[PDB]
Amino acid sequence: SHKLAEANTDFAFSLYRELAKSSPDKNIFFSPVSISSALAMLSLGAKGDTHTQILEGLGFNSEADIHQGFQHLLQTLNRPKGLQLKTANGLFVDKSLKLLDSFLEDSKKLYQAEAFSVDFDPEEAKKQINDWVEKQTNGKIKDLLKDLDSDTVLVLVNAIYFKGKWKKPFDPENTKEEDFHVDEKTTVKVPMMSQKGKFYYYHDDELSCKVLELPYKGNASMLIILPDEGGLQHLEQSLTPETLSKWLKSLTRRSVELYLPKFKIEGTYDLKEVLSNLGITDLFSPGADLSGITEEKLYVSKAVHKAVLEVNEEGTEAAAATGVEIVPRSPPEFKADRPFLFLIRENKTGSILFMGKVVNP
Repeated sequence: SHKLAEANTDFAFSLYRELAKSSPDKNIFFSPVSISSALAMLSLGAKGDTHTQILEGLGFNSEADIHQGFQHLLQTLNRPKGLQLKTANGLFVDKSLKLLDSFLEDSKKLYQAEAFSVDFDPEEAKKQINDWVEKQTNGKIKDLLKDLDSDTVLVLVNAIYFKGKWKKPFDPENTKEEDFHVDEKTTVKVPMMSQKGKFYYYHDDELSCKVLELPYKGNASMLIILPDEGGLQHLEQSLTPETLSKWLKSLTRRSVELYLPKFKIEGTYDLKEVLSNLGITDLFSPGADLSGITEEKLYVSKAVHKAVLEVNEEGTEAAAATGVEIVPRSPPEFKADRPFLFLIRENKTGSILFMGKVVNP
């Protein structure tokens, strides 16, 4: 479990850096465990360099056998206490495509994959897929698939949903609107929540940032990391599993006056591009070896990740979906200002469920 967590966290931060690079002055929000799960499931059916690249890109040794670890992780994530947390894997299969029985069986057993034959009418298939994603995300990820092409014969989706109440909720009567001057012409009124209390906290002098843990009731926490002004690049380039471990071991209980915006953010990413920079290339080319999925020629021509979050006085609600063979869109994100980073972590496994950068202050 610990080794899997290390790999998945290395992936979270490596992916975060690629996202930050490709979307420079922008809010970032994503579920690294969602993406890891989808790719690990896909890897059941990959061979050769296609397979090696996926494993290494995910943070594993090329000869690692990861699937029982993922099975255990996903089973554990799906058994929360005191909060809502669920993740699901779906396979949507055109009736003209024969999947290997081994892939169906392995994905069902190890990834709890739900497999469906979709309709030949692409509008009906789009509704089937989107309705499944809405079901897995309590309606928070809507219209994931916008395009659907009749030649697409396999869609693979991982979804995740989280809703937690703060252990120490904010009193809404202490929330106060502050004028946030986004640019020289634009002012945004931000509701700023506040509370005084004793929280696990650390000032990281080396990375020039403040680290605060906000626990949920039940088995998760949010870790908030506020870089000093001008310290963001150095912080981002220093994010590693070891840094996270350092932070967690270094937190001590301190009296603090906490100001946190009430906010909502979304991220939508073209994953094909991002994953290529982590070395996952063959998967996205006609030469891909996905012969463990089907005998038919298959490769991944498009992939999306979509994630949404709401933080308020009561707690946090977040959801995400990773769609293999779904076209990404590029909606507006973050005009731009000083930011903070955050992680939503599950307690038992240490899994990074979600990570963000909010050009909030």
